[PDB]
Amino acid sequence: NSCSMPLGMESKAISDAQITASSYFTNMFATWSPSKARLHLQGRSNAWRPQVNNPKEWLQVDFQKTMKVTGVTTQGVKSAATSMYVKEFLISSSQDGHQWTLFFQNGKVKVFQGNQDSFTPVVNSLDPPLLTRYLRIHPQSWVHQIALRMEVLGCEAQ
Repeated sequence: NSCSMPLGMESKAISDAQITASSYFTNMFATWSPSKARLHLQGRSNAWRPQVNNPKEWLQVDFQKTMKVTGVTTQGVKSAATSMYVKEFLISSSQDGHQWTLFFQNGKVKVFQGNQDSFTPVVNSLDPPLLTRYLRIHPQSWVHQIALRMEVLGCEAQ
């Protein structure tokens, strides 16, 4: 129970450089960049959104070391009056950036059940816990548009 602390998305101990994505939506007034994918961030473009909405987009955190990951927390966003949130997602991970592993639950790729609105954070436990350096989230279903603010829960790999 001693390995459930936020690893730094909300606090910015995970720096902007550490968060990347397949793509992200940007125009003259908005940058829905990967580094906006931070739990409870407020503002005009306060979430990651991919450039196009499709099930092959992804958001990635690089912890810059191997960490013990025991949960992921996700949250949608509101763009003015429009609610946008991910309902279902997959996770993949890597210790070196070369070899990736899809997150399985007892022999089957786990489909995580995510958000049901644009504001409530949903915590998804990872059992078994992940010892990883890169963590990728793969949205599979969503309401209106893909949008993510997140936190990673865990501890150092000691």
